[PDB]
Amino acid sequence: LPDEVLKAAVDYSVQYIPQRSLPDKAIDLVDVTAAHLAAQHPVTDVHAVEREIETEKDKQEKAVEAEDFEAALNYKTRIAELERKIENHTEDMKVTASVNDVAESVERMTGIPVSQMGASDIERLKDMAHRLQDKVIGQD
Amino acid sequence: LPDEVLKAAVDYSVQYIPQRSLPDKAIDLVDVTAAHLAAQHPVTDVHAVEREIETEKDKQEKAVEAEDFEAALNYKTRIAELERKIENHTEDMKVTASVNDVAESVERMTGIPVSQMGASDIERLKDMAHRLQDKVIGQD
Repeated sequence: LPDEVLKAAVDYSVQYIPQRSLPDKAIDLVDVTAAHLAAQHPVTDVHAVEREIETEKDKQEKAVEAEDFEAALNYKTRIAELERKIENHTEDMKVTASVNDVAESVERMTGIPVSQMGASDIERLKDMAHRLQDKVIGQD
Repeated sequence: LPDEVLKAAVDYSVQYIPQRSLPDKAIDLVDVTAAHLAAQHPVTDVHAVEREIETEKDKQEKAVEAEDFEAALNYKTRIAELERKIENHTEDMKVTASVNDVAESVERMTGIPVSQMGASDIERLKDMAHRLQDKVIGQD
């Protein structure tokens, strides 16, 4: 969550939050951002290796009771590799929103068509009046 | 306890046992024979290796808890040799009386000077009379 995301979490959102709860709205945007970014990796089969380890460890415990330590060492050898495989899955699951994607979160869960924005402290002040009359039927 | 010892346990001993308990006297002679033959090997330090095994096994149990199975295998390797050393001590402790030594047991725990014997069913019948007069003072 770099600085431009933290700033965008309030500087972009303050325009569309009439609530007293704004100071904690930045949490909701990064929370829902991670929730939507988490749609990329909900299906990593980390447990496919863990279930293999629990099997190989269960054999290891039996190789030990039989005092078969060539077999027991071979299993500790494989599991160590298997454990390193699981821990390395984290590196394939970096969660990185663009600040534009964080700004788009403001529309996704609000339904307010504002993806065109913006640095819009002044832009809305002057253009929303013109934006209105484009849809008005009557006096200007 | 070969056949000549079993025969000697009664055939030699019947001459000097006025007891009703003769049929089980052969047990006493082979029992005391082993007791006297056991004076050759009362000091084998079989436990000197067993105490080494209990140490190496105690390390082995710790090598296993640490999952150090190069060390654990090395200890199972040494103990196996150490266990074979103990079991092979039995072969250096064969217990073999001569039938003459079994016959000498009849004197050792009785105190009756008869090592010169013998096949003496008839020898005593004829010679004990002559053996007497050699120690007599008087008429023949």
